[PDB]
Order: sequence, then C-alpha cells, then structure tokens
Amino acid sequence: MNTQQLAKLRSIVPEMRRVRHIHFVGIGGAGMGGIAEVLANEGYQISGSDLAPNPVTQQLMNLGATIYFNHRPENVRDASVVVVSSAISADNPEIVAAHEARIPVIRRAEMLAELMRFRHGIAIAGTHGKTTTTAMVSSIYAEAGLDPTFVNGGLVKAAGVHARLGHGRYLIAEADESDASFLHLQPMVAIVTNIEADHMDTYQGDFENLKQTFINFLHNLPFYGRAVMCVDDPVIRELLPRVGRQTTTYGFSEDADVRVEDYQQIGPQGHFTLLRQDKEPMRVTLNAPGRHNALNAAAAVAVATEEGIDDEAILRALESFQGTGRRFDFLGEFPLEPVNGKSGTAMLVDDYGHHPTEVDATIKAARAGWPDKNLVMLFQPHRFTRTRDLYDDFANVLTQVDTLLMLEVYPAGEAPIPGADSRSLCRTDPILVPDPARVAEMLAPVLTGNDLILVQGAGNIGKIARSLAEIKLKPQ
Amino acid sequence: MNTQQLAKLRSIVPEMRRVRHIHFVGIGGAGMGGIAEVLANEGYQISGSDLAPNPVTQQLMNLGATIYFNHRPENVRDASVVVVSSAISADNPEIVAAHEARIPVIRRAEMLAELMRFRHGIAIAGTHGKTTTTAMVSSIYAEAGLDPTFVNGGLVKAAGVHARLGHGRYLIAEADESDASFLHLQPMVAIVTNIEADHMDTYQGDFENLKQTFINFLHNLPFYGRAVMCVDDPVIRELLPRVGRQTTTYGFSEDADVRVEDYQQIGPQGHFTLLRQDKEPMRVTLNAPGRHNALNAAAAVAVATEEGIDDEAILRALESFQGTGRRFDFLGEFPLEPVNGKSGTAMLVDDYGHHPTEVDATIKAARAGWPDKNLVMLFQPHRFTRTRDLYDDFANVLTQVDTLLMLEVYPAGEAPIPGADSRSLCRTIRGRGKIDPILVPDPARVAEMLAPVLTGNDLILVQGAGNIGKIARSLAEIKLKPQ
Ligand SMILES: [Mg+2]
Ligand SMILES: [Mg+2]
Repeated sequence: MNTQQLAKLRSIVPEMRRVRHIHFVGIGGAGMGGIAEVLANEGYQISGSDLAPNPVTQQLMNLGATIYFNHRPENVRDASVVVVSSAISADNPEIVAAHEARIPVIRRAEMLAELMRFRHGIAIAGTHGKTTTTAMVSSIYAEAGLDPTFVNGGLVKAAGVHARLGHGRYLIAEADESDASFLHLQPMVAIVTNIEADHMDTYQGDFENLKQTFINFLHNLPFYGRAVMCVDDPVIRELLPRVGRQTTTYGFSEDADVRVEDYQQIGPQGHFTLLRQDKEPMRVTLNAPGRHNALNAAAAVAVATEEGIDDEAILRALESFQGTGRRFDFLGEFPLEPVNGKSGTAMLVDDYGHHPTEVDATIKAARAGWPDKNLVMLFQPHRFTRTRDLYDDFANVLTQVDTLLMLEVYPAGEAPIPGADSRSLCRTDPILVPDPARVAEMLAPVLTGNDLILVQGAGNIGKIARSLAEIKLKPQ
Repeated sequence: MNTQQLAKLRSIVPEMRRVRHIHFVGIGGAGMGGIAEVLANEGYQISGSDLAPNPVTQQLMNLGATIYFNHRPENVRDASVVVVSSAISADNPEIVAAHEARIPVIRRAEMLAELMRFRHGIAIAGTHGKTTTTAMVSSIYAEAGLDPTFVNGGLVKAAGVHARLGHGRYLIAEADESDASFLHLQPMVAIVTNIEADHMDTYQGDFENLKQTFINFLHNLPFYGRAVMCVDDPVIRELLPRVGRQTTTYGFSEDADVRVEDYQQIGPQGHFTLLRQDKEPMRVTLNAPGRHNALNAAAAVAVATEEGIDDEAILRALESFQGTGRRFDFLGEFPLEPVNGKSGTAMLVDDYGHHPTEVDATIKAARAGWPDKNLVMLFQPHRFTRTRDLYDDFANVLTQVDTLLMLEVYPAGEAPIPGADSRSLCRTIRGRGKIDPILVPDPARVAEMLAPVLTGNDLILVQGAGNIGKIARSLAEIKLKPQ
C-alpha cells in the first residue's frame, strides 16, 4: 500500500520495532510467499532464497523483494530476522550464517502469529478442506466490506493471490497441523473441519497425539473464543467435551447448531438449506460442487453469523465464490477432434487432493452434477511415505472411476519403498504411465465422446495439468 | 471512560465478545482491584467478593461495582466469567458454584494477559522490587504524555490508585512469579529485576525450576521484543546465554549496557549517573532512597530509552517520583513529649519488605539517609515456611537495627511449624549479643512497647507484609501516643 494508506494502517496495526528487513529461506515453499507478500505491502524490506523459481517468486519480485536462486551465507546479510520453511534443514548455509551473525531465526508459523498479534485472527484448521474454507471465509468478509488480510495455502481465484493485506482488523488464515506449527497461532475464532490420519510422521503413528494437538490448538483461544467444528466427523463429535471453549457445531447431523439439509448438486453448484439458531432457514446457492463444500460453506457461515455479518453479504459471496487454485479447478471443455478424431467434448478438472478422502470427494462431486459422463483420472500419488500406510484405502477409492491413468509416485525426497510403487497399485482395469513428456498420447486411445478428465494429486502433476490445457489436448 | 472515549479505544483494543459481567473472587487485594478498575472504566459490569472492606473495595463501589463481603454460591450468579486471585482456595464456594454453572473460571494472570493482548505490554518481573519499578516505568510514560494503562501491586501515590486505564496502547504491569502465573503474559518488553529463592513451594523446592520458569517467561517475548535484566545479579548473569531474545543489561557492573555510577544517597534522595550507548552520561536525581532503587530506576530508564522517550521527561519523572504505598513509606515525624515525656522526635516509615534482601535494603536505606538516628524496627515475619527456609538470613539482617520489636508470625493461611517462631528467631538474635529483641505478643499493645525504647532522635521502620500495615497506620493517627 502507498505511504498515506500505510500511515493509516499504522494507527491501528503497529510495526515490529527495529524490524527493517525480513529474509525467507525457501520463499517459494508452502505458505511462505503469502506471508512475504503481506509483509512487502506493509512496507518491510523483503528478501528470499529458493532453488526453484515459480509464479510466487515472480509475484514477490514485482512487489520489490530481492530473490536469490541459491543458498549462500551472503543471502542473509543485513536481515533483521530469518524465516525458514519446514523443508529447510538445520545445515543450510543461510541458517548457519544467521546464527553466526546472531540474527533471530524463526519458523513460518511464528511469523504468521506475529501478523495475528494486533489483528482479529480467524484460524482455519483441519485435515482436509482448509484452503477452500479459508477462501470462503475471506470471500464473505470481503463482501461484507470488512477488507480482511488473508493468508491461504492456495491461490484465491477472485484475488489472483495466495495472500493479501487489507485495511481491516481481520486476519483469515489457513492453520497447518502437518508439523504441529499452528500451535503458535493465537486466534479469536478457530475452525476445525475434520481430523484424520495424515502427516503421522510428526505424531509418531499415534492418532491420539493428533487429537490432543488439535485440542491444545483450540486451547489457544481466549476464554471467550469460539471453536467452529464439524460434528459429522465422529472424532470431532467425541472430542467436543474436551473443548474448554464455546463451540458451534455444523454438519448434516440433526443436533448440529448449524445444520445442512435439502442438499442437491446441479452441475458445478450446490443448493442447500442452513438452519441457524434464532434465524429463518437460509436457502444457499453455492458456487462449488459436492456436499463436502456444503460443509465448508456452513463453517464459513457459522463464523460470519457469529461476527454479525449481514445475510445478503453471506449469500452474495457464496453464490459467486470463485474457488482456489487446483481445488476442483475447471480448466476448460475441449472438442474431441484434433485429438482422437471423434465428436463431442472432453472436460479438464484439476485437483490438489492427495489423500483418499479428498480423492473420494472429487469423484463424488464429478458423478453428481455430471452423471452421464466418462470419468477419466490422471493420478500422481504423493510420497512412498504415504502410499504404504494407506495402501488399502487408495485402491478401494480409486476404483470408483470409469477409466484411470497413473503416474509414478512423486518423491519429494523419501527413498522409494518397494511395493509402495505405482506399478504395485495399478493391478490391485488400471493403466500406468512412465513417460511424463507424452501424456496426451497416453490419454488419446481412452477418450469417448462425453468425458470428464480429472487430474489428481499434489506433486508436479499440476505442471502437467496446465500443459494439457495449453495444448487443448493436441498430442503433438 | 465516557461513551466516545471508549469508542476510540475500541478502534485499537476490542471488547471481549459476549463478556458482560466479570466477577472477581478476592477483589480486595493482589493486583485484583486494579484489573477490576481498568475493566470498570472499560464499561464492563463488575462484581467481586472479599472478607473485609478496604480502600480498594470502596473505589470499586464508587465506580459502580457490586461487592459481597462473604464467599457464597450466589455471589457468582449471572457472571460471564469468574476471576480468582492466588489467595483463593480451589474449593471456595464461589469457584465450585462457577464450575457448577458452567461459567469459565480463570486466574488473575489470564485476565491480566487479556488486558495485554491487544496492547503493547511491558511486564516487570523478578523476586523483589517489582512494585517500585513498574511505578517508575508508568511515571516516565505518563510524564511523556503516552497515557499508559497500568496495573501495579501497590498504590501508585501520584495517581492515588493501584491501576488506571489510559487512552494509549501501552500496558505496564507487575508480573507475578510466586505462583508461576506470569507465564500467561505475552509482553513486548520484560524487566527482570532479580532472581532469588522465595515462594519455593511452588517450584518444588528446586531453584533450577525457578530459573527455567524465568527463561520460559522471557521466551514469551516475540523475536523483536526486549529483555531488560539486572546483571549485578549473579543468577541473572549466569542465565543470559539461555535467554535467546534481545536483552539489554543494567547495573553497577562494568559490562552493563545501562551502567549506574557515582551513587550517593542524600536523605530520602538518590544521586547517580547513568551511562547509555550513543548517549551522554545522564545525571539523575531520584526521589527514592537506596542503591536498590537506583537499579530499579535504571531498569525503567533502559525501557524508556528503548521506547525513545525524551530524556527530559525521564528526568522529570524520576525527580518528582512519589513512590508507592508501603514502600519505604514516610508516615510522619512525631514529637516525643506526649508519648514518653522525652524531648525530640521519632520518624515513622512503613515498608512491605518481607524477604531478608528487602528488609536489608530498607535498613541500608535508613542508615545511609539518616546515619545518626536511633534505628528501631517493628517486624512481623510472613509465613512459617519462609521463616524456616530463610531463618539464618533473617537473623543476619534483623540484628543490624539498634532496637528490634517482633510480632508473632503472620501465617497467611499456613499451619504453625515448630522452630520457625518469632520467639525462636528472637533467641537466635539475642545469642549474637548485639541487640536484645522485644517480643510483642499482643498486636494492639504495640505503642505500649514502643514508647520506652524511643530515645529522642529515632527512625521507626514498621516492616512486614499485611497485618502490620494496619499497625503502621494506627501508629500514625495516634501519633505514637503510648495508649
Ligand atoms: Mg495436509
Ligand atoms: Mg514475592
């Protein structure tokens, strides 16, 4: 923001004393660039280092951040503070130089917590749906004219950014449990969408540790804080009594404080009713598919109602919600002519979902709203570390499609565990794909006339997804 | 605050959603009344309970608070939240009633931490000297026109209150380690005056757990926060590398960032020089006696200059500093003619000091500012546990006065412990052969015992925490009249 706008912000949100320059080790890592963007527009000097340039680093350069594409001691020269992502190891030369220079070195969530200090924090937590729900909450608050600052793990499509500084007092942020780092956050209101077995390497195989961590998180709320929680989830339902804070539940369940019902999906949209205490029933048109996003919308409405945001504003925001990057992201509809040679249309939907539940929810959402269609899926499983523990669930879920293609397990490190391979899975109709450069060629002999291709998983399948959109499916 | 004042404040410090009514179990003491007063002026509904009325409860009534003089389940009705002092047992009827009604119950520090949440918190922690230092810090900030809200453990004389709500974003508060509750606080700046063995029960008798607790407290500071710590304290000097936050040190030590030099005490006033980085030596006149108060002042100055407060304001505040209730508190100088016939006077000074170090500091201050007076002390030990643990130290410092009178131990909830009596201690002191202590078994017969030992040029120190406070005030109004 310009110097006059910033001065106005400073009368409500103070600067961090003596913090001139902030350096980010891994600035294009998950959630790093977003904080950096907010800090750039608050007027701090921003620098960062990453090995892999991307759209995020590109955005950061435009905002005036000096970005380095290597790791060397000089990169932290002059920094007030160094912020490291979870990906960065203790040996990294930038960390080592920071300690030698006695420059404070902090985790991503510590810095996020400082953004929350003199703001009204709304932390969106849970195993799945965090990104979407966070986006829905910031959509509502923006529509209400409250101009919130938000930090999202995904690209908020209506805003073209992962994160944005607002002139408001509000902070709306996705809260990461994957490394227990969300325990740094001190919000006014917290959402817990669900709790499921994922990122277990940080809780050492004990699911009871994960439940406790979520409880500890919710215990960060002030005595008058509010937890907004999905009662449909059986683990949340049993954890309720251990929550020492005011709680408003949501879900399809009959006892839920905010209750969903009359749900039906018509194409890309969902139509349902929301029952709230002291309110006339609310008929909702949601610009998002699947009853999982209905739950996501209910959470957001629960928060907005507690804020006392006008209902029309809630309804306009949800009706025109533009989604997030790679979350059931519809890229286009393409003629089956310069590819295959038939007649009709094949659809392209991009999704980040990497956990059986996410994947299942995508199939469930494709089937409803587009019932007379051929379900084709390109699926890149994420980490051997993950594919082993959920071997059973992956096979049981992925089989629900029509035809299916699979890529080789994205490593991100973690040496290949034999038997956790893609080849192992695509036997337990499936068809493997080894060549990443030739994907439209693999896809050609399996496209009918009325199709919906579904590109699934995290990894680099996102780069292979945009390509398959660039070429309009022309196998070259 | 009036309606519009409050609306302004609410642009920076929001109200706590859905908290209408705040009830205080033990509203009369601690820094409990102070919090109630701040919250009263923020326009919340305030209620509280305590066993005896006092000036604190009067003020709160005048501010529109409902105060009950008892502990019954009814006292808690319609409360959004119940706040309890460390002086309240967990089975107090009001606490049990509150849990029964599903009303959130929180400790004093948790509520203090809520006051600090959206403010720029400055916490003054340490074993001794907290009340004085936080008063000194709030004087400098008030002087500088920063209008801080503050919550002190003692009455701030210049203000006439323990605590005041200001329009600024600053919160200046005394932090309590005695029950480890200061871990709730999330300050921007933290002073640690000193770390010494007291309240050792809550630290399982282990002095290492106390040190670690201070370290954990300091770690509540954000990466850009500051620790202001007294380096003259060997335990503090030892802990420095474990802190992990920007820290500036102070003290008479050579390696101190804010160094005190050239200390002379003249009567009730301290004179000394403060050395700070990229700053000319500062020549301070402090309106407080003793080396210990020059250190407290240095702590306050370190914070103020970090804040970038104008040096002239710093010096104005230090020079006109009015002190705090029961902290080397001058109550008057009375003629001896109508008390024991004799000619001349006896000065009366009230002091809260309950720990040997504190008692020693009061003695040293009396000595240096009035060397030729006959130093008389009325002392009352606080608790038996403390008396047991620090026995030899009590004997060492208490024998430094010319005349010692001693009341029975004020148990403050504790059961008697054999060997840790006032009479135990009096035998020990007697054995040292310098003074012959007089027991005062009836707390109302004080002026009776006091008259005979007054000579004509005396300074009476009334010394100890609570109970003896009443006696000090009685001696002032009767003007020492031996009846
Ligand atoms: Mg995850
Ligand atoms: Mg104490």
